[PDB]
Amino acid sequence: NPNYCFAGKTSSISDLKEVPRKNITLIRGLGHGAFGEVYEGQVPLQVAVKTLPEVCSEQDELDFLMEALIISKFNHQNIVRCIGVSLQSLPRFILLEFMAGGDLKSFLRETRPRPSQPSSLAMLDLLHVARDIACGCQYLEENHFIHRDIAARNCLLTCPGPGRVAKIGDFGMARDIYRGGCAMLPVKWMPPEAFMEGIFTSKTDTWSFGVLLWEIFSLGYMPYPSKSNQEVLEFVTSGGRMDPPKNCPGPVYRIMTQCWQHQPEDRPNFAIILERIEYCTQDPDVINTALPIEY
Ligand SMILES: C[C@H]1Oc2cc(cnc2N)-c2c(nn(C)c2C#N)CN(C)C(=O)c2ccc(F)cc21
Repeated sequence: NPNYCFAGKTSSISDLKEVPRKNITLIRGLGHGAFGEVYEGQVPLQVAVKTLPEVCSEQDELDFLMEALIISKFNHQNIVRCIGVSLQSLPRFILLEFMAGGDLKSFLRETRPRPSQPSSLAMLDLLHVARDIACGCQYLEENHFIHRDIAARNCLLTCPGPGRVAKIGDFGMARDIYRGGCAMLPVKWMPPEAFMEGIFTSKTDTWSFGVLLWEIFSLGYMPYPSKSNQEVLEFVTSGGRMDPPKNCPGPVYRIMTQCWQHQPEDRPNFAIILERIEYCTQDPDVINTALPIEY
């Protein structure tokens, strides 16, 4: 059975916390992917249940196992907790911290300020989400883990309302690479050396975080609007970068453009990104900036 190494320790399937199946109740579907369903569950501990299809390959099984190992080994407030697993019964379960706010992309789109609720969100809310995820990314960086797929679709929120905390909630790409196709690669989140050379470092995630920042401050738009993957690949390789999201303060856009420096050595590490995000939250002219209310 497969092993996983993180920090200075090596772990095994036998290390995962197995929860007896009889203690687990499924409540409702949470919007299931195209491979594996996700449910709200109870163990009365509230959890999210990620399932493995009983109709799957040998590699599917091992991928599912690896994901559990990866998430169970992290210990940070901005990475979702793994409650445990139920692997000895079928279909197999991974039990995660329940994040009632859902994924970040849907949240941003669903919670955009509107004529009905014109103050659903403010600039400081967006800066706090970005700070939360940057804090998770800094943890990964200082522990030498490369996520490879930092994007709003892979972040979750503890709740819809003001006290929300954002966390990285999916590690499927890092799992795939740890051991597929061109049209499935998230090229719109990738730096040139990543999609040209297949070189990944912590500065890979820095670039992707810049794109996440744009997703956040655009309130859930798809990156490079109207551009296809190949067009973006050629655009970015030639020095092209996204314009500021609508109403985006200059100090915030400046963080994005630094994350997108062509040379990875010219891009900030996450300690520096965090310092700059914090300076934005202190600037009244940033946080007093009104977000666009779409009619
Ligand atoms: C594995 C899954 O985890 C959770 C999903 C949810 C809550 N808590 C956890 N742990 C969730 C979602 N939507 N809604 C309405 C809820 C609720 N309540 C998002 N979703 C369907 C996903 O598949 C998904 C997407 C991204 C990601 F990073 C992890 C996940």
